[PDB]
Amino acid sequence: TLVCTANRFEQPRSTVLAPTTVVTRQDIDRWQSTSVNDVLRRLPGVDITQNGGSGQLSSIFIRGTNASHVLVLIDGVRLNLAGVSGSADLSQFPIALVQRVEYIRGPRSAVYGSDAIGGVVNIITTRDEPGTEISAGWGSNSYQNYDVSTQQQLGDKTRVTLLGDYAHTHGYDVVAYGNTGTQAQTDNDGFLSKTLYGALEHNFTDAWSGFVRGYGYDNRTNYDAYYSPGSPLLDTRKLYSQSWDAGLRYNGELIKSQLITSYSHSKDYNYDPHYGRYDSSATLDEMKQYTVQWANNVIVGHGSIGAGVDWQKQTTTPEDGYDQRNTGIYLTGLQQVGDFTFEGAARSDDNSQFGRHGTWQTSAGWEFIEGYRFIASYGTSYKAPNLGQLYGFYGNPNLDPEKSKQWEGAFEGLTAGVNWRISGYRNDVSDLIDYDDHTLKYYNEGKARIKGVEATANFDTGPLTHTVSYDYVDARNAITDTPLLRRAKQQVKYQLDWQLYDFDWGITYQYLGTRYDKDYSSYPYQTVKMGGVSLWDLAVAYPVTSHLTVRGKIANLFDKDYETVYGYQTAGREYTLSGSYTF
Ligand code: CNC
Ligand SMILES: CCCCCCCCOCCOCCOCCOCCO
Ligand SMILES: CCCCCCCCOCCOCCOCCOCCO
Ligand SMILES: CCCCCCCCOCCOCCOCCOCCO
Ligand SMILES: CCCCCCCCOCCOCCOCCOCCO
Ligand SMILES: CCCCCCCCOCCOCCOCCOCCO
Ligand SMILES: CCCCCCCCOCCOCCOCCOCCO
Ligand SMILES: *SCC1=CC(C)(C)N(O)C1(C)C
Ligand SMILES: [Ca+2]
Ligand SMILES: [Ca+2]
Ligand SMILES: [Ca+2]
Repeated sequence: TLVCTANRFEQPRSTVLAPTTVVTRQDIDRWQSTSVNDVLRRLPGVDITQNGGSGQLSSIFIRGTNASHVLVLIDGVRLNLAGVSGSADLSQFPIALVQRVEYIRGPRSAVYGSDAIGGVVNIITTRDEPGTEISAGWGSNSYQNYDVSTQQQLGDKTRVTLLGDYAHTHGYDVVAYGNTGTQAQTDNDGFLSKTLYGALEHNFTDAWSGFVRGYGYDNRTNYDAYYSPGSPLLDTRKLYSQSWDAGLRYNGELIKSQLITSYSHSKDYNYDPHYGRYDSSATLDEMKQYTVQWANNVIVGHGSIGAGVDWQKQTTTPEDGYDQRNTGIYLTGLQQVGDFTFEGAARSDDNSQFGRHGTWQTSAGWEFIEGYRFIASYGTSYKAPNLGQLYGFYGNPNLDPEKSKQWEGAFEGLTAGVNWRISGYRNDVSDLIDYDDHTLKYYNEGKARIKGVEATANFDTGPLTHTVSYDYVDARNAITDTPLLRRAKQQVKYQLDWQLYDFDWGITYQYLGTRYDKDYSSYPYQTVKMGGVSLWDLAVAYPVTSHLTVRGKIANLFDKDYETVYGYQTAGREYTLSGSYTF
């Protein structure tokens, strides 16, 4: 199966030495995932925490690295984060738009620049699947979904794609114990999300193609906050975002090329709805992001070489700060010689605040017996300082990037019908941007050491398909040697799939290991141990006719009460019932 996230161009997965996962739309439909979080949580090396349930902030820790230490791409282009903190909030990205996820673990700054430390998550929005679908669902806590979608030819050489989605839930009380001020707020904390999307693809020739693509979503999230009597309670968020992409591609026999241009704008309010949103006490974060990427790649020898140039501008609304520019130039290559595979990338970034930083990576693999291979890898990567850190209340505008070195060694194989891989990796992160008590100022100074193991396998027993991973992550502050907070030390993930009669069943197990968080209810904030838990889901689909599929899910089958952030209640048992008429 193909990926194009490792070097921006289509290559076979067996050719990508770094561990790699691909989720298709078929997978997402079977899982009946109603968020990206639920898709992602299921994959190797991914640890998701949430401050609530649907629509509330979630963070991703890939292989023990900080939330901001993952690169999240939407069709190849950095996800627009308005915030001034460094981390994506995937709660907000509508699942309705996800047609494929390519997820590559290990460093990749040497291709994409900043953030690609633990790995890269590329969420792709383009499906090739003609016809038109209507779909819907209902479920627990007044969850309700509606969706219409069409892909149709507009004559020779042109495709229009349109989609509209409404999702809605009333949720449950997230509680937010310790974060709630003088009182608690017992309300249900719900989520409303509406998406619209349209694209056009065109073939000028068999080799040349162009595209124009735009989409937007308008999201409201209730949450719970610090209450102080007679004082505004900011406990509602309205996030608006839009993205527009145009591009041109050449797909020659040997030569491949792409020029992609992009514009994102997000507006992100937070407010007390009693006299609010447009009122002093309401907060507003806003960013516009422009991107221009040109890449080339040519087949040579037994493998390939490519190069690109990458440009990005981020402007934010109201010194000092407000406008940032980055330019990167990189090289990639790949070669197969006998039973050996060699792979590499190197990049030089030039950023308007820190200037120049270079990164590089290299992998070798050896197929020492047919179907069995050893792989060694090394790579450096980096994260740019955020606007809060640079220009905030505690700002230091002369910050340098956070730096990572990673090493990784893997055995993969095919044995008795079972495809399996096991990897050990070490990731030394340094120059971490820390607040410094004695100087009231951020500074590059912290260190972290992550030591991890990833084990995967998939096989079939009869009509049953098994897909299983185990993650070990020892993430620590390397100076003090204490565990980093909010990261599960071990996870076990298991999906069991089968078809009997025309019923398509899916069972999902996950163990979430021991994790540590701060209790915010009493100052000085104590670190506490969260115990760890098993969770099950059960999913059914049935093709009622050739046009109509109907589906049911029970998420968290045993009604298991747990938290991934101390004090924030998770879902409990939920039912979902949905349908799709295709035609
Ligand atoms: C400390 C903190 C927290 N924050 Co702030 C607060 N007040 N926050 C901050 C600070 C983070 C910077 C820092 N690291 O010191 C600070 C002051 C910048 C901040 C800012 C904001 N925060 C905000 C809010 C509303 C919230 N924050 C919490 C996440 C609320 C947290 C409540 C809680 N979780 O207990 C919180 C108390 C602790 C997070 C933590 O300890 N992480 C530990 C770390 C190891 O885990 P982590 O997953 O990597 O956490 C990261 C994120 O929390 C990110 N971040 C923090 N807040 C947000 C909010 C958003 C929307 C996003 C995308 C990211 C963040 O920074 C953290 C570390 O880098 C929140 C859940 C508190 C609550 N229960 O009301 C709430 C989000 C509610 C929701 N589900 O939408 C702001 C919107 C405040 C405002 N109205 O302007 C604002 C938005 C930031 C953005 N980037 O968009
Ligand atoms: C053939 C020139 C293009 C190489 C691009 C990647 C450079 C990254 O540095 C790799 C250093 O690795 C040691 C040399 O042997 C393995 C590298 O693999 C080269 C990719 O074909
Ligand atoms: C395209 C290939 C890129 C390969 C880069 C690998 C080598 C990079 O050099 C080492 C990294 O650090 C740079 C400085 O090295 C010497 C430092 O010693 C003196 C410091 O006081
Ligand atoms: C065709 C594009 C070439 C891009 C190659 C980028 C090389 C990336 O750097 C690798 C090593 O980075 C660390 C050392 O760099 C510091 C700069 O040194 C120059 C001053 O002595
Ligand atoms: C890193 C894990 C160590 C891998 C050890 C495997 C080394 C030998 O590989 C397997 C050799 O194949 C034997 C399996 O049986 C052959 C089946 O042939 C049936 C058709 O006649
Ligand atoms: C080459 C296969 C890699 C998988 C090794 C798993 C078995 C581990 O046994 C050795 C003991 O490991 C010590 C601590 O484990 C975490 C270390 O991870 C590697 C980073 O240095
Ligand atoms: C897995 C270790 C032994 C050799 C590889 C077997 C292939 C792995 O596939 C199964 C992976 O799923 C479960 C593995 O659990 C054991 C991993 O423990 C190693 C911890 O250091
Ligand atoms: S996989 C790389 C990729 C994603 C998407 C944005 C759909 N693209 O146009 C490319 C092929 C660059
Ligand atoms: Ca309603
Ligand atoms: Ca509430
Ligand atoms: Ca609330």
